[PDB]
Amino acid sequence: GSHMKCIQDIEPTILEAQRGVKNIKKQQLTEIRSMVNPPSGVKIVMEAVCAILGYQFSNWRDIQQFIRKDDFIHNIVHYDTTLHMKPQIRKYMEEEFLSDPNFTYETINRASKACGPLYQWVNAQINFSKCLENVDPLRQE
Repeated sequence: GSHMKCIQDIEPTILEAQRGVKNIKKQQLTEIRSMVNPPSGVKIVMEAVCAILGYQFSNWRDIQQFIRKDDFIHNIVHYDTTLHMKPQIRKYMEEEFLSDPNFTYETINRASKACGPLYQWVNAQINFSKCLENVDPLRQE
């Protein structure tokens, strides 16, 4: 435990990420889904999001049809911290998907005002898992 912070008061980036996510208007998502060629940041964020939601997708067009829904952000804010999915996918994401320097608060933000809160959201879940893993049985100090 590097920090004395946990899911309790964990960096507000979690709640702040969900608040912004829902604060995204359909127009903000419409332009993103209309973007024929997304800049390094929009696509990457979309891919990571799908993995967290337990969904598999790696096609700009495939994802576009997802964000098109006006409730694409609602499901992102209703995400249940607890689930039977495979949360161990976080490491799989790190590999190179997260290595890319385009996966930052700067590049992502500049990618889309609606995508800015996304990068934070995906980065928020990863932060939570930190405490969840610590409290999780097995491998305890």
